[PDB]
Amino acid sequence: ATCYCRTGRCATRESLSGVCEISGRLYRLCCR
Repeated sequence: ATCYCRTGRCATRESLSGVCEISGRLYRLCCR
């Protein structure tokens, strides 16, 4: 799969691995 941070929820196929941190803002890490 491909883990990456995004500004919000990801797709169903993706998988949350943890909470990212970008620009001081918390991001969501999803893996697909």
